[PDB]
Amino acid sequence: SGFRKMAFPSGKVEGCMVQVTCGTTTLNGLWLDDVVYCPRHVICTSEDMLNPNYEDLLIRKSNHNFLVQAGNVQLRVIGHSMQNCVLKLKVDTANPKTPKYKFVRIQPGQTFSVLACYNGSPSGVYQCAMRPNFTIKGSFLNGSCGSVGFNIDYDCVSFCYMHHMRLPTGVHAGTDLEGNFYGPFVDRQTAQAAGTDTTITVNVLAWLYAAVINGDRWFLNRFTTTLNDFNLVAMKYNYEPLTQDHVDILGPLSAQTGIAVLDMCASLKELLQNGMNGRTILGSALLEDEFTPFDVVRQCSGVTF
Amino acid sequence: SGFRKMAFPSGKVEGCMVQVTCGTTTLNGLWLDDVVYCPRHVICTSEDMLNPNYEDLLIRKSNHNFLVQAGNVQLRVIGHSMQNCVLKLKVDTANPKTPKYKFVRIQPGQTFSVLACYNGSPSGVYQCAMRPNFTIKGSFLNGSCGSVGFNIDYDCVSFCYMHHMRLPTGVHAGTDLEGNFYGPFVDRQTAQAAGTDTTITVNVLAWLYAAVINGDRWFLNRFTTTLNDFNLVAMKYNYEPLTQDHVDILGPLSAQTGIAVLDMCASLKELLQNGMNGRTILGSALLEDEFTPFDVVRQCSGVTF
Ligand SMILES: *[C@H](O)[C@H](C[C@@H]1CCNC1=O)NC(=O)[C@H](CC(C)C)NC(=O)OCc1ccccc1
Ligand SMILES: *[C@H](O)[C@H](C[C@@H]1CCNC1=O)NC(=O)[C@H](CC(C)C)NC(=O)OCc1ccccc1
Repeated sequence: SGFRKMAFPSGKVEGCMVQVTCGTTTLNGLWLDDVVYCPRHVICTSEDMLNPNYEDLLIRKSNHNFLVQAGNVQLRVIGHSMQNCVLKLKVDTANPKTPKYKFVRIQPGQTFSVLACYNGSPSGVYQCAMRPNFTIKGSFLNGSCGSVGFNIDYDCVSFCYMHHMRLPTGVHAGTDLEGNFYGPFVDRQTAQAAGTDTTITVNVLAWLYAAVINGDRWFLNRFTTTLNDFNLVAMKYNYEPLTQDHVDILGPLSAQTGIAVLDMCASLKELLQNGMNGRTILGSALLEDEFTPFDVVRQCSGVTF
Repeated sequence: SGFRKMAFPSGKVEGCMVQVTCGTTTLNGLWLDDVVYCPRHVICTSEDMLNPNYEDLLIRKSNHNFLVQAGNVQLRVIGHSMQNCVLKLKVDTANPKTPKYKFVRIQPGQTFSVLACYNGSPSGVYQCAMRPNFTIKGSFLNGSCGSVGFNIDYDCVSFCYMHHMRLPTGVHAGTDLEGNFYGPFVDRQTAQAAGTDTTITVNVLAWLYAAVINGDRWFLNRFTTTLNDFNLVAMKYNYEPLTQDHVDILGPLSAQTGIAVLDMCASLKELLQNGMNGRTILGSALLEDEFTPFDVVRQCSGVTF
């Protein structure tokens, strides 16, 4: 009963968050073993962030110019390197709280939990989808940079995101933990924008399933459709073209509800062409695309860690 | 930038979650010092839960009939008592992870984070409002009972909720940590229902402020109103009557936006009488009442712990 946007528990990552200061610039860092990971723009003055030469800017920096603080304890920096748009600081101490972990580049459409941090302290936790245009719709204020997104598979933390910037639209962009941006973004204060965002069709269908399961069904019709004719309608609404692989992935939900995917696709086409007429689904007056098929299964199968 | 429903970080509470088995019934418990707290219906067979005599049912139970497990470690139960609808098990070990904590009965309209647990393992974290009818709209499956809701004030965990039941509507009911239900609910499988829910007006206004701040303003009109005439309209829409105290509480937001509360009330009346015409606010096609004025300030003032 109930379907909520749910974040993973944040304890494991909470113990990996530190504060990194370089001059006047303070942001957050991720401490795993004897390496702290942070956005490289920590080394920029306010002037620099219009058109920085990070190679040249780091050349003038030494280990002692990096102030890293865990709680009130200061870590000694004993080496530094730049990997893409992230800085790896080698420290004298390995994090005793280092969890089992992995670094994963995540695919668009996929979800993760974000631990929003300021001054190396956890502020709060929310779940996000990597949007098709490689932006995320988060809540990040200044000081949030170096906050990370993650998944937990039983015991293993899979870090997929580190925060670097907001775009004029008020959306957010960042890197994987190897410092490669998701999307065509660069760490400079220039005119930057993301493409057209698409609705993640596979994720909307899954959310429709979650509804049936929770007892919302008004939207169910008496018709079916064909993938191709469904997508003709998808095109016009900026919904992602649905594939056979998608249909396979929804198979578990289809099975547990006894609703064929293409019957649900017919339901969806009606909502796109007819709206929800003031009616709501799982208490949303719009269609939600930020729930993965798996997110739904887990939440409707009570999976823990 | 961005406004998201945000849960507190769950690390501190994660270390207080245990599994409690009594016969065939397993649910979660909260371990603080040498006391584990759990719902008393753990002592019920499936037959018992239609009309249980908890006094009589506990009389037949001994300390050794309670299996409490932290991780894989079993705790020895050395005493038991029933306080309202919660059981306090005294154990041989005090939780070494016991955080600074408090037990608070929360007021309707107020929010908290829930750590959803199964078999004493954290599954995930979400934020909830205590609704005026003293229900919550959560995601709880069987095994979730003994999961708790909490706030964190810097260092102090303020536990306000423990989960016991779902109602036919698919909403949820539970107790404070002294075992007193919120609302007129009882722990039996009987026909039970909550009253009419009201929209938490103060919280909707705050969310409107959060929007302005994030750049959504279409809804702003060229008029004002009076508390009394606003509420005449509130009445009809099952919105909570707004008070002067409410207006005082929104004062900080009013000030930072330069929008008087009563001008915003005029905006609100138009949306109630005219709808949002397919338009959205902070990407919601409806009005959100599950954000406290404070929740907004914190999220728009980047407060941590
Ligand atoms: C790092 O914490 C900060 C977070 C931004 C600040 C406002 N909301 C956020 O998410 N990011 C930056 O300062 C970033 C630094 C560049 C050198 C990558 N600049 C940026 O995000 O530009 C957009 C911006 C808009 C409004 C205020 C500040 C920055
Ligand atoms: C405790 O984990 C369980 C959680 C319920 C089960 C389904 N969704 C939930 O939140 N609560 C109970 O089992 C509770 C026990 C009574 C003796 C208090 N019974 C209950 O919630 O009745 C309603 C119900 C509806 C549908 C399935 C199961 C129970």
